[PDB]
Amino acid sequence: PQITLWKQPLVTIKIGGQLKEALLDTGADDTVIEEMSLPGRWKPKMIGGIGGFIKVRQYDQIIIEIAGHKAIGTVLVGPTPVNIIGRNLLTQIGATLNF
Amino acid sequence: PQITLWKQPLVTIKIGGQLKEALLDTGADDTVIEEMSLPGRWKPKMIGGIGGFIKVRQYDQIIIEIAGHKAIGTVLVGPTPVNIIGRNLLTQIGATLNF
Ligand SMILES: COc1ccc(S(=O)(=O)N(CC(C)C)C[C@@H](O)[C@H](Cc2ccccc2)NC(=O)O[C@H]2CO[C@H]3O[C@@H]4OCC[C@@H]4[C@H]32)cc1
Repeated sequence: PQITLWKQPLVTIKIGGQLKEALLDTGADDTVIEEMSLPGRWKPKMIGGIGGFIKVRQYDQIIIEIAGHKAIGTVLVGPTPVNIIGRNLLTQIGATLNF
Repeated sequence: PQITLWKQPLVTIKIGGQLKEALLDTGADDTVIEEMSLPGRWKPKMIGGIGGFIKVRQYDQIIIEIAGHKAIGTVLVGPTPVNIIGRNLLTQIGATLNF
């Protein structure tokens, strides 16, 4: 699709058997989801933005379906105020910014 | 142009006659720029990101060029980790997300 930016570009995602709403975020290197369980090993990470850093769990090789399009990559899980789909998965669904 | 997301979507902006680098950020409602001097009066705003909140100065109707495209609108100035062009100005330059 073509998504305009008059309002937040929120989409439905499927991750870990769950549906969630998430923001398509070109300013995010990484994908960050609110607390949930994921399979496999993880390792700790600090990620930071406006207001500082938060501690997250890094899970690799997670399959996500984003607005209908499947992708695999790393997902960070922790106390983010907004589920954000970052560039590591935006690339995989072929998303671009056009103007 | 068409901007892919394999690398950060950094562009050159011009504000106050000066060139700066900034991130095109569809996950940002507002444009936030590192400390600089802007003309006129400002109003207070608190903005909230991943790691909590920062206080910024809101300047309205500021002339800014983004990747060669002219915009005039609200710029927030404060202790942001990077210069962010948010949706208030992405919509002025006609940006969309496409996949
Ligand atoms: C109302 O107006 C606003 C309100 C909030 C924000 S924001 O900067 O907090 N943010 C909102 C979003 C979290 C809901 C915009 C994001 O695009 C920021 C934009 C951002 C970029 C860099 C640093 C600070 C902020 N990105 C971000 O937090 O990315 C995280 C995840 O991946 C990592 O990549 C980034 O680069 C490495 C660190 C960050 C990490 C901007 C304008």
